Amino acid sequence: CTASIPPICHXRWR
Repeated sequence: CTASIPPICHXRWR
């Protein structure tokens, strides 16, 4: 996933 706050993902990703 992304190092954001909150994080940004598309389901299942680093």
